[PDB]
Amino acid sequence: VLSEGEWQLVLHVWAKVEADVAGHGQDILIRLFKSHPETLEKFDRFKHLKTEAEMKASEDLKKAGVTVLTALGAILKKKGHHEAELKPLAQSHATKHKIPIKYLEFISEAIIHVLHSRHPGNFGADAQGAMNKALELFRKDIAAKYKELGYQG
Ligand code: HEM
Repeated sequence: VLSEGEWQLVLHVWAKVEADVAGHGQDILIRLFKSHPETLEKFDRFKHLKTEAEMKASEDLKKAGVTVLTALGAILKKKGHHEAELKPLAQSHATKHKIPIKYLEFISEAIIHVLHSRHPGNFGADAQGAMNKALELFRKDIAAKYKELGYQG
């Protein structure tokens, strides 16, 4: 369980993501795909992209990033009270997309990596720790819902 002070560190760096969610989503998805190329395979619409330049130029990739980060932002703003938001997400990701927990770990790593690069002003050590706690809570609660849904994840 996060403290309120921990949540405020998370929310202060999220406010900067929100200056330009599309740009942040491009950087985060591209880092994911570069670090763990197998994750790209899950995205049928743009799994054929070969290079970072292609990825940067992809409107479909850009929209996915916006979708992902906006949904994450809504979860973070709940400050752990995210049961409603996680239901549909867990169901789709378990049953339609088939996203394992290890791939959620990989995107969490990409989010931290990009925030650390972009936002040294709001992503020092305490803030990074708070964001890791928030992302760990997200993954723990999604993993519990995957189990309810029948998915080993
Ligand atoms: C912070 C973690 C994540 C969040 C908040 C997030 C959220 C979303 C949302 C809101 C959608 C659209 C609605 C839906 O289908 O449920 C979506 C679709 C999708 N997600 Fe995620 N997701 C996350 C991580 C991932 C990861 C790591 C992958 C793959 C490695 C992934 C693969 C996809 C795919 C393939 C789609 C469908 C794209 C399409 O048809 O346009 N998700 N996700």
